[PDB]
Amino acid sequence: IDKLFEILAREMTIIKKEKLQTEIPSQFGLKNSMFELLNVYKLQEKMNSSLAESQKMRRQFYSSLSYNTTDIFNLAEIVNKLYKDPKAHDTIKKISGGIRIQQGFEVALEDLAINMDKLKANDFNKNTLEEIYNLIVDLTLIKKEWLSTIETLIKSSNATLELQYNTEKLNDHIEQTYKDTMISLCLKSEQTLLHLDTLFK
Repeated sequence: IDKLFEILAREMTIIKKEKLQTEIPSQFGLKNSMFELLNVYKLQEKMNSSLAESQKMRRQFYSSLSYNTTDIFNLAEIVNKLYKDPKAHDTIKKISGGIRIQQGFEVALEDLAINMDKLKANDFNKNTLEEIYNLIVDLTLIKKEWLSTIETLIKSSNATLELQYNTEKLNDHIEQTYKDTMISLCLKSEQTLLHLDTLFK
């Protein structure tokens, strides 16, 4: 149960730091790429608008990559190459479940702190407190894996002049090597929440 507190203090501060960061107006290369492709709803604008709910939704993508601006630049570079080719627009969709992932992590954590008082009770089931911590970690872990994957991608997508140049193949590369991984990671994230969300109630 202290691990849980260590966790909350640890990630919830890391996010304070992340929120203070200002976006650069350019939205990191991604204004007219990822954030024009995608349409945030409720009740609908593009993800690049002034509209509040989207500016939050841009942060969450940045925070997915722990706001390492270099990575976000280096991913834009790639996304920008993929956005010329409709054939590879679905790859661009998979790359932005980093957002969905993150939202759930903020939400799980928002509730953790809330419900933290209830599972403090010496009375609360120890064989379920365990279930919860396990999920909690798994969330925090997926997060890691994701950033990990994004970087790894960035390395192999610029490993050869041909993979910097030919979009047809760049995308193949990514579909081949990472799309599944980004799919499943996006799923694991839902479903851990949903399970967790149950557990809180």
